[PDB]
Amino acid sequence: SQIRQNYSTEVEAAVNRLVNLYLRASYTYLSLGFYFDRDDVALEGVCHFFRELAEEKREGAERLLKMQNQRGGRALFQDLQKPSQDEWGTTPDAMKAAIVLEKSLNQALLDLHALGSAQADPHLCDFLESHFLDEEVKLIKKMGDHLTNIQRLVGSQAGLGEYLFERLTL
Amino acid sequence: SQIRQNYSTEVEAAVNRLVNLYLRASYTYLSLGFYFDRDDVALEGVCHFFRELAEEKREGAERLLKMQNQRGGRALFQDLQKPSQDEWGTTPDAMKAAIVLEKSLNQALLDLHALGSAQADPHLCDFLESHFLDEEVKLIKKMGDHLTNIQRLVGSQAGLGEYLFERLTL
Amino acid sequence: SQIRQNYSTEVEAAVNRLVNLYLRASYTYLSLGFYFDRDDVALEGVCHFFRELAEEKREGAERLLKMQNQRGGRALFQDLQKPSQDEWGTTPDAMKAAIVLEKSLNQALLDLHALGSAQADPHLCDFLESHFLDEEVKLIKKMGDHLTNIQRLVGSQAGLGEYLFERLTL
Amino acid sequence: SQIRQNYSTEVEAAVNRLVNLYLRASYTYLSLGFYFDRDDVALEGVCHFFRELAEEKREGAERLLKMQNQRGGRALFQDLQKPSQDEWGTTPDAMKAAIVLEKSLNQALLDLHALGSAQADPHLCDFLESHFLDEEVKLIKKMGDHLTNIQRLVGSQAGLGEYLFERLTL
Repeated sequence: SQIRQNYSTEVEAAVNRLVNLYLRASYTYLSLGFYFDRDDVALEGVCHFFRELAEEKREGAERLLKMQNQRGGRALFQDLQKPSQDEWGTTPDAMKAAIVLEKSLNQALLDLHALGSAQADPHLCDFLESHFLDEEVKLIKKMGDHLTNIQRLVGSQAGLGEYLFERLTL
Repeated sequence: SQIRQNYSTEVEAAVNRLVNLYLRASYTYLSLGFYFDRDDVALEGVCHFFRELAEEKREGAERLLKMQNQRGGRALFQDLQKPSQDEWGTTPDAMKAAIVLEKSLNQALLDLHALGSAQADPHLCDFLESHFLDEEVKLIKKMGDHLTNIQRLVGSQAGLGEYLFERLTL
Repeated sequence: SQIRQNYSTEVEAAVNRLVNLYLRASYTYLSLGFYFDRDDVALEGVCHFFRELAEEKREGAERLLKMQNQRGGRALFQDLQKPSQDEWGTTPDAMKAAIVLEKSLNQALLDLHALGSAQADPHLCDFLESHFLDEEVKLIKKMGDHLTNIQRLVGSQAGLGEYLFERLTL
Repeated sequence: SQIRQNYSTEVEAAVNRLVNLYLRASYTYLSLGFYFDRDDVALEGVCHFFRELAEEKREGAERLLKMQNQRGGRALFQDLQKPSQDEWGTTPDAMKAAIVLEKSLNQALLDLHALGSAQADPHLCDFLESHFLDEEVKLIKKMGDHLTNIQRLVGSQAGLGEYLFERLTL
């Protein structure tokens, strides 16, 4: 309360939820990464792609937690739900799941921004714009590009297509 | 449609128009630059000033086109109207025309921002602020400074004033 | 008129037309480049190839404009017609369109050279030979090579062929 | 006669005349340069400009003489006529005289090229194009630029205009 200024309880709570969403996405990417590292899947390029995203999402959560404290809010942690799947199929299946996941994070950021706008919290709005919004847009475009390329390949010859993509793109 | 999210058809269309405006300004500056390179005009400093702006405006158009694709919109190109004049008069005449042109681009950016705000598109709003708005303000101030200096000189002795400005300022 | 010497009004006008043709080719390549940058097309190698040609054609137009002024002629700008297509199909379709475009520029250069010869303007003839003719021949050969390679690939397996070409040649 | 091949006696003679024209232009520029070095004229920038041209024209004559021997022709030297004037007036007067002189050299080059074309001597034609034609065009444009600038200055205030041009342009 000593430093808190123009920071609504509604934004404070939403921020805590967003932290949980980012940590859950990070957990999800950790599962995806290790699945492609399995000897009966063995696509190193995909394993690395997803393991790098797990780190990025974790870093996003830490940035939000730092902001929470900077504004005088209080971080509250909740249980982290296990990933939705235990096995992730093939490369196209995995990339599709990732795009859906990212679109859900992006929507949560947009909703939080709308809330900040309604509450008249310009610091929050700038923070999201400067560290999250552009990052999400660029990432989603990249995934879209990948999906297109994977689909053009696995339409031709599945096994061969997955290998070429992992070797030449990732 | 695979990556498109929170990107209205109204903004998509406005973006395409803005691209056309930037390319037309670039074409205009190309004409201005080469006019001052004429043997019967011969003011190298002015030629370079305008040719550098032609490049800047072209780069602005390319940045908008990249953004269009990043958001999942589709670029549509239209004819580019020739510059409004074939001959540009003297330095003060040319600088006045340039300021008018820039103010028109600035207004188009402001209108697009207002549209993005009404549509609740925070990525668009940040993109304009971060890459266009400040750039325009700084450029317009510079042109204003130039105009003031050129006018103080050509009020004294026209031919002599134009030469001194080109030699000592540009 | 002070510096103008042995520079016919017929060549002066033809030069202005050629400038318009080069700027239109540049505009065309800009459209081609951004089309391959679309998330539902996504062939970075092709995007870069065409975007590099847009720059080359623009530079050709600027070289002609500089020459115009050096000879004492006057540059006159016209509207730039939008590219002939909004969507460019697949890699082979795009490369075919590009070859047709280049052959048309090459013919315009040849016609201008013939005009210069008829007018007895050796400076013009050398200028074209030294900066345009060899450049066009080398470029057209390269495109021919590409077409042959793309066709040998997409005859086998289309999607797979386009990906391999973009990854291994471009 | 041992090495001579496809080298007409008409071109051989014309080459000898051209050598005389270049040496005479060099002599003319030497006079112009030293005139501006006079204590009662004293414009160092102009002195240097003309003295540099005297060297360039001399080098042009030596290049022609080397070519003459390379083709198996025989150099024949004639008297060199003194410059047309002993005193050169002011900067604008001198620059005007120089432009007239250059246009006369350029015409002689064009006439020689026409002769080479009629004689079907492609080596001569390339030699002129590669070492003289573009050089003349660029130089004449520069002089045109200077004249324009000098005239805009001396229209304002003569003495002051000549000084500024010499200080800021040359």
